Amino acid sequence: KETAAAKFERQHMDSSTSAASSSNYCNQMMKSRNLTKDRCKPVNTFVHESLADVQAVCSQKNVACKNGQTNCYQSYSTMSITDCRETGSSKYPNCAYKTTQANKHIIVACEGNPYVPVHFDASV
DNA sequence: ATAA
Repeated sequence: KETAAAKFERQHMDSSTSAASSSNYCNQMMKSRNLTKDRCKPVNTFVHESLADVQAVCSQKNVACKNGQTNCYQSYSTMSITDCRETGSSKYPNCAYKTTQANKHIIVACEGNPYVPVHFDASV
């Protein structure tokens, strides 16, 4: 089956670049990662760090997830991230997204052994 | 509207 760990890597990691290239970064990346297969996923964030640097967050600041669950962690440092949100003019199948590149703390939720990010929760 |  697809593991939550691998699903986090496919939807939120993009190590190759240190930042979002074009305003169109999100329209290609969201389609190539398949987040527009059945519905356009309205918000999604891509982290531009090493798998090792993002994984490591699971051993840092324990904080509450946005929904009340105790298993979220935030990076001590700020990380390169591209937030992607679908615009008012987006209409499946041709999902349109707005690309924002920012450097800030990510908050991820973690599970398992190894204790890996499993969900992207917020940045701050 | 970002995890099952």
